[PDB]
Amino acid sequence: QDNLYEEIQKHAKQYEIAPQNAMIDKIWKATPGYNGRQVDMEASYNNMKKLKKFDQKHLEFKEVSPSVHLEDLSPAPIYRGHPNKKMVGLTINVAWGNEYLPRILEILKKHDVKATFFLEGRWVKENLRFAKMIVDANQEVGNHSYTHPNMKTLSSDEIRDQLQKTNRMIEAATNQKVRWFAPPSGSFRDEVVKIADDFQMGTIMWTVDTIDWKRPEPDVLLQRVMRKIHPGAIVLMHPTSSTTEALDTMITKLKEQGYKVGNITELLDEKRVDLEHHHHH
Repeated sequence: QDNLYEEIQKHAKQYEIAPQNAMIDKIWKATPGYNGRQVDMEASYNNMKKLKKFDQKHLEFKEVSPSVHLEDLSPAPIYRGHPNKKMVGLTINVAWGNEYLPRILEILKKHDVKATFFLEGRWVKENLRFAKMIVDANQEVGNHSYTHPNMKTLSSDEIRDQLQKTNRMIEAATNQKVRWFAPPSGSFRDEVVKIADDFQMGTIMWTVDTIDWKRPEPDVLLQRVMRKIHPGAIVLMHPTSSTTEALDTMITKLKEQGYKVGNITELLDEKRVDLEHHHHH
């Protein structure tokens, strides 16, 4: 019948995925785009030719960019990654819990997984070595306001002062550009999002709250996450005993379900996840 090259061609459409555009969902608000894919004929053929057999697991792909991107959207909060992207983002809000940071960092290293550490500005000032420890562990940091106020009720001047003082503290302590801002208690209004945007920060919310600050049993926390997780989920945690005791198993179970796990920058990237197959742009 058909040679191997023709067999790959005949399966190409089956594995094609169109790119998906960024948009502001009526419920979920600002959602990134996500790359599509098409079969890379050369790499796929090279992967199969010595085996002389078509095997979909050996397909490789070229990626296709969407036309509308996250940065094209009007300012709006981000609750989630793209709902077709088989990845979960981890976020850790830091205004206390120093004693749990080293173990959390070790667990993340063990899994080669990143999390976005949203740092309160006053905490950074008072704990410069722990802020450095996070970035020294190759993790990214974000802005968590200066004093943990309810930002929805603050004046525009106070919002700006909270965000700017925190960025100046984080940038001096870590030498990292701040891309992301997490509102204290998830409390915000449009003006908060707009001022954060004026400082070139996206406003990050979540889709899965561990409620770890109530000190739940680790298995209760784990089951809560697994009941609620979905492609593109953003998980909210803090440096607590509950999170520290559950995180290793949590990441293992997320990977066993087929998810990649990473930080906000990685989650919101348009690049496709490499799970059963390898994609390249």
